[PDB]
Amino acid sequence: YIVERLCACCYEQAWYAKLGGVVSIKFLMERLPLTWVLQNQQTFLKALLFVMMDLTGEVSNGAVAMAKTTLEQLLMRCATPLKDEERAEEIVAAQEKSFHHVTHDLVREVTSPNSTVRKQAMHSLQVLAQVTGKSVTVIMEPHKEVLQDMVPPKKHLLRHQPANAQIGLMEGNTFCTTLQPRLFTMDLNVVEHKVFYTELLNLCEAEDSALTKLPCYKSLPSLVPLRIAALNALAACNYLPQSREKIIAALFKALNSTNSELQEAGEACMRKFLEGATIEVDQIHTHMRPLLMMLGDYRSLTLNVVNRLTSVTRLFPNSFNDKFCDQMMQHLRKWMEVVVITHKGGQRSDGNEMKICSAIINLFHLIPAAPQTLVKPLLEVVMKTERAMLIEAGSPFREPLIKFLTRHPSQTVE
Repeated sequence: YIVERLCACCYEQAWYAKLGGVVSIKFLMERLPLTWVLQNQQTFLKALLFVMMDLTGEVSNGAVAMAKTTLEQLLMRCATPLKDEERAEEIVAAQEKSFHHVTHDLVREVTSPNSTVRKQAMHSLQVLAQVTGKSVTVIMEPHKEVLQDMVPPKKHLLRHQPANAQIGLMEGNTFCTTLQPRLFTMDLNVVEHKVFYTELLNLCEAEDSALTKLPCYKSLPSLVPLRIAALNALAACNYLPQSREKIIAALFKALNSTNSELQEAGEACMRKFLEGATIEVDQIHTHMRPLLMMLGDYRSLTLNVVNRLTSVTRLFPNSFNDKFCDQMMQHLRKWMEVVVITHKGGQRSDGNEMKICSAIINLFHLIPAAPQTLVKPLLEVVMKTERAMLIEAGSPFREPLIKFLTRHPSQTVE
């Protein structure tokens, strides 16, 4: 009755009721013995995860972090292997049964449409596989019966599912297909996987003007998380030779865009994609061609294009050459002259004041093709700008310049 009434507080509406319920659960699992907390771990987990499922979308006072910490403690407690001095026929059986049930419910809630509970379940599975000294797959291999119809959409026309459910399915597919050994192999041969891959490609490659026509996406405020999830799911399929060019094309299209958050998501997915696949300089040039071929005019530069340059350089150091370094130095000199002119004019702040020059300078320390000779012209232009603006302490060019100078200490100090 104690556990019933106390964990029942987790189902009340108010947030303080949930907080008291989780506090009582923590007290019960910390003070009382192991043999008893195991058989109640099912109800404890259910209640303390329903707390999260219900508190999403409303103000709360640290209840989410407290619930996450309590979940971590309960999982590392009940999952801890029993030492030989305490192993017995009843405690071992109770632990095994509680572990089975908890893992079953966790794999069930993994594909839930809520993001917070899904991330919490993923972290719990990871830490549980870490503690038990086993892989996540072998632990989920018996439990994948629940996800036989979840990871494969069964050609359910995901376009009919809501945006949050779609994002949840994408994240579940990414998690289940990115373990040490993959639980489900997206062979891209059955009609189900084929339809799923085609939907992923059309979602991550189409345009917003046509993508917003769907009713499921008509009410979305940003539509960026959906594209991010689509890119993440598409990168997890780096085991299909005959169907790899489209993945690279989509990842590069996402790596060259006029948005910052999506550019970062695309570069992250590419870095994750390169862990299993490889890309030769041929297709690198083929895909970055529209990114280049426009730098001829220094005015064409901007924060987005320099960020894309930085990303493609960080992902492929051997892609750029010394000629590109000289062109970048010329563009930097031009932009520094423009900045000096604008500062002498003293009209008003703009969006091309310092960030562009800082990014262009940082580009050098990431390109290994940058020669030692580039230190002197860069220092000269930096000194010219500093003494034209008379900004010494607040100069934002110090950090990237020092980052580059550290690459050639011999020439620098000389």
